[PDB]
Amino acid sequence: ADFKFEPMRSLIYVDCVSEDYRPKLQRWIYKVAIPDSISQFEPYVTKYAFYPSFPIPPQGDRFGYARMQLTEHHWLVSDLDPRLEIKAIAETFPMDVLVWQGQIPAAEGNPFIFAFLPMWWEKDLKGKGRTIEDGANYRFNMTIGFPEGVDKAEGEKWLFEKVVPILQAAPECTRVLASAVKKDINGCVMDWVLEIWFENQSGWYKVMVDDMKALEKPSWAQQDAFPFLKPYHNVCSAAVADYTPSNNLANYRGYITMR
Amino acid sequence: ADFKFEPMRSLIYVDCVSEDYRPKLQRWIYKVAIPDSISQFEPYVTKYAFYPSFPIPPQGDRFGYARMQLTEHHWLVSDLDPRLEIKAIAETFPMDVLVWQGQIPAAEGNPFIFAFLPMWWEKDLKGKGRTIEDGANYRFNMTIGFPEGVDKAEGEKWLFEKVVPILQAAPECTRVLASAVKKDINGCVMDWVLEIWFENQSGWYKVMVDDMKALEKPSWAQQDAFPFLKPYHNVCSAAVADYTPSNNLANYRGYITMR
Amino acid sequence: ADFKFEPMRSLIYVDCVSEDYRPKLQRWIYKVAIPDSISQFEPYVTKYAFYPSFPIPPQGDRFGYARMQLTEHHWLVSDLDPRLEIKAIAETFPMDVLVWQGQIPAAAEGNPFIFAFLPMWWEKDLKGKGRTIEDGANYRFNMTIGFPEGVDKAEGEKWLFEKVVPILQAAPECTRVLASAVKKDINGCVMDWVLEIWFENQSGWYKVMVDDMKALEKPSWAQQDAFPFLKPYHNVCSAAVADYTPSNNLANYRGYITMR
Amino acid sequence: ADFKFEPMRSLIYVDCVSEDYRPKLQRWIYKVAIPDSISQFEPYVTKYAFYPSFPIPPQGDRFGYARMQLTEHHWLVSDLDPRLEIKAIAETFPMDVLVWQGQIPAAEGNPFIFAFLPMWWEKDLKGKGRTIEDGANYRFNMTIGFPEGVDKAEGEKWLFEKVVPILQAAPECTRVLASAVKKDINGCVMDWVLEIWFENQSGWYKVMVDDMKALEKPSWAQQDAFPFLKPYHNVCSAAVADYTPSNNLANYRGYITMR
Amino acid sequence: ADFKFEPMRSLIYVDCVSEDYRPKLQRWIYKVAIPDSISQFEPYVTKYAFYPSFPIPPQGDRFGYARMQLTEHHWLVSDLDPRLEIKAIAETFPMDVLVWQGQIPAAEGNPFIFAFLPMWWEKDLKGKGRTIEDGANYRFNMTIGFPEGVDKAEGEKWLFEKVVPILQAAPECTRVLASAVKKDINGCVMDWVLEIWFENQSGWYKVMVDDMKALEKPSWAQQDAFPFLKPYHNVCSAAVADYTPSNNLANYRGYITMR
Amino acid sequence: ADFKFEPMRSLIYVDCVSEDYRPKLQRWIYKVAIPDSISQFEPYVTKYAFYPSFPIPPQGDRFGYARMQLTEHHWLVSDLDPRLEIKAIAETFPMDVLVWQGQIPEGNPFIFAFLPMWWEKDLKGKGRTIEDGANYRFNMTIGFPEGVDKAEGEKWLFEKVVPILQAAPECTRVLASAVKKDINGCVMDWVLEIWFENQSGWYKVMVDDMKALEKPSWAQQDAFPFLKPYHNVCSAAVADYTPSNNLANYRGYITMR
Ligand SMILES: O=C1c2c(O)cc(O)cc2O[C@H](c2ccc(O)c(O)c2)[C@H]1O
Ligand SMILES: O=C1c2c(O)cc(O)cc2O[C@H](c2ccc(O)c(O)c2)[C@H]1O
Ligand SMILES: O=C1c2c(O)cc(O)cc2O[C@H](c2ccc(O)c(O)c2)[C@H]1O
Ligand SMILES: O=C1c2c(O)cc(O)cc2O[C@H](c2ccc(O)c(O)c2)[C@H]1O
Ligand SMILES: O=C1c2c(O)cc(O)cc2O[C@H](c2ccc(O)c(O)c2)[C@H]1O
Ligand SMILES: O=C1c2c(O)cc(O)cc2O[C@H](c2ccc(O)c(O)c2)[C@H]1O
Ligand SMILES: O=C1c2c(O)cc(O)cc2O[C@H](c2ccc(O)c(O)c2)[C@H]1O
Ligand SMILES: O=C1c2c(O)cc(O)cc2O[C@H](c2ccc(O)c(O)c2)[C@H]1O
Ligand SMILES: O=C1c2c(O)cc(O)cc2O[C@H](c2ccc(O)c(O)c2)[C@H]1O
Ligand SMILES: O=C1c2c(O)cc(O)cc2O[C@H](c2ccc(O)c(O)c2)[C@H]1O
Ligand SMILES: O=C1c2c(O)cc(O)cc2O[C@H](c2ccc(O)c(O)c2)[C@H]1O
Ligand SMILES: O=C1c2c(O)cc(O)cc2O[C@H](c2ccc(O)c(O)c2)[C@H]1O
Ligand SMILES: [Cl-]
Ligand SMILES: [Cl-]
Ligand SMILES: [Cl-]
Ligand SMILES: [Cl-]
Ligand SMILES: [Cl-]
Ligand SMILES: [Cl-]
Ligand SMILES: [Cl-]
Ligand SMILES: [Cl-]
Ligand SMILES: [Cl-]
Ligand SMILES: [Cl-]
Ligand SMILES: [Cl-]
Ligand SMILES: [Cl-]
Ligand SMILES: [Cl-]
Ligand SMILES: [Cl-]
Ligand SMILES: [Cl-]
Ligand SMILES: [Cl-]
Ligand SMILES: [Cl-]
Ligand SMILES: [Cl-]
Ligand SMILES: [K+]
Repeated sequence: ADFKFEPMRSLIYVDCVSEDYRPKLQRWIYKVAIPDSISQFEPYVTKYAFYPSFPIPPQGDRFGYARMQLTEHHWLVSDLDPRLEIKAIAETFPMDVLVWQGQIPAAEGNPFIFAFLPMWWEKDLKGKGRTIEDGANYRFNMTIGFPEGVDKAEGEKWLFEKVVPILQAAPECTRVLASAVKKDINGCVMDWVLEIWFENQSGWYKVMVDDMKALEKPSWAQQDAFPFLKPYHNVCSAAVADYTPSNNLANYRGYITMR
Repeated sequence: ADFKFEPMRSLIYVDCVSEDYRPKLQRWIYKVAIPDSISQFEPYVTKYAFYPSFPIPPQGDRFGYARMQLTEHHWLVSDLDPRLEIKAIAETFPMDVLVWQGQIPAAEGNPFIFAFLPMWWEKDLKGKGRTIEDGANYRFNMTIGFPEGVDKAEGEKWLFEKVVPILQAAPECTRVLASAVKKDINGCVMDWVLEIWFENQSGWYKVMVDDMKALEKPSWAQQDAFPFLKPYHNVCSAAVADYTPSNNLANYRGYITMR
Repeated sequence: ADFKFEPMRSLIYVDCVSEDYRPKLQRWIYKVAIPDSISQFEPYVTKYAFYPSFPIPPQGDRFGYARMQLTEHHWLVSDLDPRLEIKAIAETFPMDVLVWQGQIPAAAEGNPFIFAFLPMWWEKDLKGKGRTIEDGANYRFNMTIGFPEGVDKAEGEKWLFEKVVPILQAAPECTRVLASAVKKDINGCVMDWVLEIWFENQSGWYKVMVDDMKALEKPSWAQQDAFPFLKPYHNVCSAAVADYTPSNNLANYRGYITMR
Repeated sequence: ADFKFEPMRSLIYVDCVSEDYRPKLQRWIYKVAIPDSISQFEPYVTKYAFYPSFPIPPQGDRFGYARMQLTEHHWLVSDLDPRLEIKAIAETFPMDVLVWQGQIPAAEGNPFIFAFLPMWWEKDLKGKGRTIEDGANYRFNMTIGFPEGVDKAEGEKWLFEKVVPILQAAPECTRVLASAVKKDINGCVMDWVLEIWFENQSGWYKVMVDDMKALEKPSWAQQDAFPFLKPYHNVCSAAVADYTPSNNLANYRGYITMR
Repeated sequence: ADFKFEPMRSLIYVDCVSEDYRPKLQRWIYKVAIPDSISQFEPYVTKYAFYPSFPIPPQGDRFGYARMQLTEHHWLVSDLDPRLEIKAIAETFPMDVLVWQGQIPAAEGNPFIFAFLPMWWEKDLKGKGRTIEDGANYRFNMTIGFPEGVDKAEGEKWLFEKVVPILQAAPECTRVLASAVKKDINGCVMDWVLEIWFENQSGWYKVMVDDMKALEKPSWAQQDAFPFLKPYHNVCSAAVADYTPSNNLANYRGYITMR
Repeated sequence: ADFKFEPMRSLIYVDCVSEDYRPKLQRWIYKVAIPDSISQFEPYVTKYAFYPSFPIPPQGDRFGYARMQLTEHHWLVSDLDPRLEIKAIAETFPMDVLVWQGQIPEGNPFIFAFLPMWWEKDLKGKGRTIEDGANYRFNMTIGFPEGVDKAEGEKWLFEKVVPILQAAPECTRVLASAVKKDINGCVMDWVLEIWFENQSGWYKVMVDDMKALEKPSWAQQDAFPFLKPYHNVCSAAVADYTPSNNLANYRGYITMR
């Protein structure tokens, strides 16, 4: 019988690998994914939302920048409980979506990154007490997973002892938050999620490219420059606004077409 | 102090024993039951909905067909916890409602069937992977309880080894789902709930009447024909659509009268 | 340029000619019709609603009883203005729907699409003025009628109000009587009158609309032996509905969410 | 046939003549009036709202201060068109409500003031360009009607040439707005509606009592002090906030009771 | 990792120490507090609501009468879990609010009373089975905490064996409910919350002042008359209606200004 | 007294002249503009919506491509009636917004076009439903330069430009309405919506197929659309659906966690 109370926030990194796909992918998301999703998890998900990503910044490609959006669930139970595999109605999820997101080509293909977190950030490392009145945030959400055969403790150490200090040093960076990915849920390859706030694109660039040149290149690096990880495979990211109109449990009133 | 996290889906089988009662019963449900209900359980029920039943099919009477609707709650806690018996405001629930539903007459009445289930089906026995795009479903929801002094294991065996195979054999039947009733909650007499999908009434009839003639009549049978159980006492049912507008936690905006 | 302020209530009489069609028709209505409709007229329709019909009563067939629902719009402008024919996105409205509703017979003769325009308020209040909702639940029998070809409209009117209505007023089982004249100038609808006639329940309806109405003289233009003396689904349609619907679509619709 | 496009804002001044009545009156308003109202005018009213009145200030009684609320409609057509007298369902409006509001006593009662206006203010006389960011407003809405046999032109002149200048002189007064009442609609006795903003009660008092002592007492005065008009008969008023949660066409989800 | 399922109803007693503050405080609550709050706890709070308090009755000051409102949350988890201290965006909560509520004097200064309860009343002591149809309720919600060095068991005994019987004796009192405050959550000084229903203000007065004169004055009393406790410090209260339009999770559509 | 029933659809072409401005402009729109707007016109506007623009396509700059969104109102009355100038509460609309949109730095006009609520001309793709697939909806407005006969401009548009659209299978729809110049003296004359399947289709037709066009004598640039970007032409490409249907959807400026 028993089901465990397991309150979590999940993030899905939705890419769009080509502008010609964007209409079609966006359609599927707002016309199909939403109702199909709510139809299943309404009773045990307290918040379902999409945060469309800002235009990819210079060198965003190197950070596995998701060119469509972040998809964000708040669960009361583990969606990976085997018992939850059974659904009266199943979702309509064509191959094409995987093409559009870049999981498949038509190029090598790219994993589907679905990270589970506690509902609250584990580490507040810069900008505690910042209110919304303090101004609009360029919120750079980035997840990372250390390559195979790299001790996780060492990766952690690198992240917090070498990377974060650079963020703290930069006045252009207004906030730093981190949570450890719950690997015990769906075997997601990622280890950490961070959100790193700037004022704008230029701030992001200055810090995440230029300030990060100062970093020692680690021996396990999969690219020459920070983040030293394979785009879309061991790192994904998006820059998003403070607010989304796509708070789907409250806001969705059907797929009403423009006139 | 402590309250157990106990996520469940419940079903109430609401009959209407006479067309002359229908206006009055429907009024009570939508004018009174909804606000009275929400007023009590809003904070610990994630979904409250009514699925009005399709017109009773031929020989539906023999299946304890609920001629008004299904009432459907999703609980986060056991509503039968004794501590939940205390309410500031109590509901308005007159005798007349029980007359209308057939719990009372005006020479014997019919029990109130209130079945608690896990939030997800335990057994998927036909039609896995069916999406909503596959077409409109005549969803025949049926619950059953084996008569007194009938070994539950034998009843189970009969159901899955004799009844279900007939459902699987019939191309007219698109889906079969089952959960065991949680008897430990409110001593509901029912043992199983199934949902059995057809394309329409004629499909339902063909299978649930005609194909079921082939069944051996068991020694505990309370009627000659399948389902071999006492209508409204050891079997209730309803046929409903895939969709209801009465998703009460989202949709209810008062008892607005037509003009 | 100019567009006329033309506030109206319309009614569409949606039949379902067979129980095997009901799932499919209902699907189309709630999954497709709603979004397609709102997508077009949201800015100039103040209220869009469906009132599902109660189970067809005995001899309801003779009154063109719509076995699915009433569809109800409140317009700010005439939807039949020619300029409103142009739509960026068009609706998905397959033949099959017409089969299901009974406009087409599929593969004798089908049944017209009855789409009646009215003023937003009833023109005639003939019984039960001042009745509140506290007075109890209503079996609301909405019925529209059109007098056959070559029947003087004035005479039809006279018959309706001087012969039919008095029977309704005589019956204690009948709690309310309302009528409006159909706006024929809008979409050439064949109907002339819409009435709503309230009872307590089905039995009341039957007693009055069948039994009390036997007393009526059969008029010379009658298209059937018994009241309403008009061709089912062609010169008369009807539905019995509740006081309340959850399908108030402009407020309530949150997508086609499926049961679990 | 034809119906005139007649876009108007109306105000009803709802008093509560005794604290013992307040529960009962408030109940009727939110439990009964709202649904009954929407049930009638949903299709031709674009906004229906209640603005509960702040606690009656010192000497508010002399201004016909409505101790319950303002009721506010936005019409597309004249509700006094005779054709609109016909309604399928009628409202439940007991005598008691009139007692509670003070239309009836137990030694003389008070008229029901229902004033129709254009949807936009006709005169902006102080504080043009004030935004909501400029701070919270004590919004003193007051309507007045000159006694019988008082030339309307003279009344107008008095109002704008003697009264208003005092408002403009007072720094405590942040805003002044006025519209002429549409007398042609429902024969309302009132001639003008003004809204006069302060920072708070004390500001209101300073200006509307103390500064107004300087006013010449006119020969038609029905009381010694400004506003020189018979409370609740030739003057009503309320002080309200910038925002109400009772925006009934959007917000109402039934009469849900506290737990 | 693990987070405890901890379903609770909390109450905050919001005072307004001066009518000149009321506009400003009300503004902050509805313009700022709501969005700031929802922005944080939407996923783990099932109901967030304000119940504005009726006008302070005679001698209400002696009961720590909250002159603005009750603030009411329903939690799924303890908000005092240390891990919940971390928020991406923090709330805007100026000093001024504390002045307005009376926590600071800008007069002696008064604690912020934030009481956690089970979601259901622990004791039903009068009026069980009362429905909303039985009439409108003057709901007097009162919380109390016994002064320092007063045995809690004795306080309890006094409350239930001496105070409550007076409530039961009075036909003017329609309902009595009580829950023990969860002291283990946020060290709230209060021990009990009761709701005590009347028909109106006069009923309240008759019982809570006049009938309560009959009470023996205990040796620990901090004032001469019942409730024998220090206003706003060891007792707070409010009288509220059965219904509020400020059911914020459902109803809030922005801070829309009147016209 | 009397107010004229004047049902109209308006479009505002909201640019964002720099990515560094985008956070700030977007904030103002969703945090401030919405409530300020609804607070004023709720009773006489039936639909208020934002359609965020797709990423600017190649050579979009030449079409006055609005890099933030389209803003879309449906009015029951003329918002330019002088009597509607009076508001209890006024909007917060700082200079900075005009900088961000590009009205202020040469500087670019504020394009606010009023239309009938229904398209006047349906020139390709009549009867297309939403089931026919997702649309790249290229909304473009144009105004002929000063001293250019309007009749000739019209003729050019419908007899030379549109036929190229009709010829292209990549173009699924063509719609046009004449701008109501009598309302707010908007400089634009026409609004068209022109549908494609995607960006590449748009480009193929609106750049490559349009090379075939004779360059008119009044042209303000060498290539189609032959009009001054952001001044005599603005445009946006948008989706069939927006979540920002503000009268229904807005529940406050709730921040991500
Ligand atoms: O929005 C969603 C979404 C999406 O936007 C893009 C995508 O590529 C996959 C998706 O899948 C999400 C999902 C997660 C967990 C579930 O259990 C589920 O049924 C659906 C869905 O909600
Ligand atoms: O959780 C999952 C999921 C889901 O629950 C719901 C849903 O609507 C889509 C989904 O899509 C995920 C997926 C698809 C393709 C892949 O290649 C892959 O690795 C993962 C799957 O894992
Ligand atoms: O709280 C309750 C309730 C309610 O809140 C609202 C309402 O509209 C009906 C109700 O009735 C429920 C009920 C449960 C079991 C029974 O056997 C029964 O007869 C009634 C009761 O639990
Ligand atoms: O809709 C409802 C309902 C109904 O439709 C019909 C009916 O006969 C009883 C009902 O009672 C339901 C209920 C069950 C358990 C509870 O604990 C409760 O509070 C309410 C109520 O929700
Ligand atoms: O716009 C329309 C429309 C729509 O948008 C959506 C929808 O689901 C059905 C519809 O049906 C209407 C209709 C079609 C054909 C007729 O012959 C007729 O009288 C009415 C049509 O006008
Ligand atoms: O619900 C609706 C409906 C329906 O249920 C059944 C049906 O057979 C036709 C319908 O058509 C309605 C409609 C009428 C006029 C229009 O101009 C329009 O756009 C749509 C639609 O709204
Ligand atoms: O339709 C109306 C109405 C209503 O629909 C609902 C309701 O709750 C109250 C109402 O009261 C209004 C009214 C106006 C003037 C009066 O003098 C009076 O007694 C009542 C009336 O216009
Ligand atoms: O809120 C309302 C209201 C009220 O609060 C108090 C009151 O004393 C009368 C009222 O009557 C309003 C109303 C006015 C004109 C109408 O035509 C109508 O139908 C209703 C109603 O809406
Ligand atoms: O409405 C609210 C509120 C209020 O009205 C008045 C007040 O003086 C403080 C407040 O604070 C409440 C709150 C409690 C716990 C939290 O964790 C939180 O984030 C917010 C807030 O919801
Ligand atoms: O969690 C809390 C909280 C919060 O999260 C958000 C918010 O907007 C207000 C809040 O108010 C509470 C508070 C404020 C000041 C105090 O002096 C005090 O004792 C308590 C605090 O408990
Ligand atoms: O009321 C108005 C308004 C508003 O309420 C809210 C808002 O966010 C912007 C606004 O802007 C409108 C406007 C401003 C400047 C212009 O140059 C122009 O053409 C239009 C103004 O009319
Ligand atoms: O959202 C809107 C909007 C906008 O998004 C961007 C912008 O640059 C100006 C704007 O102004 C719109 C508006 C136009 C005319 C009015 O009279 C009014 O009150 C408001 C407003 O609604
Ligand atoms: Cl700001
Ligand atoms: Cl590299
Ligand atoms: Cl009873
Ligand atoms: Cl389909
Ligand atoms: Cl038995
Ligand atoms: Cl057994
Ligand atoms: Cl039998
Ligand atoms: Cl009743
Ligand atoms: Cl016959
Ligand atoms: Cl709405
Ligand atoms: Cl402020
Ligand atoms: Cl007089
Ligand atoms: Cl006097
Ligand atoms: Cl501060
Ligand atoms: Cl009552
Ligand atoms: Cl103490
Ligand atoms: Cl004392
Ligand atoms: Cl909601
Ligand atoms: K480096």
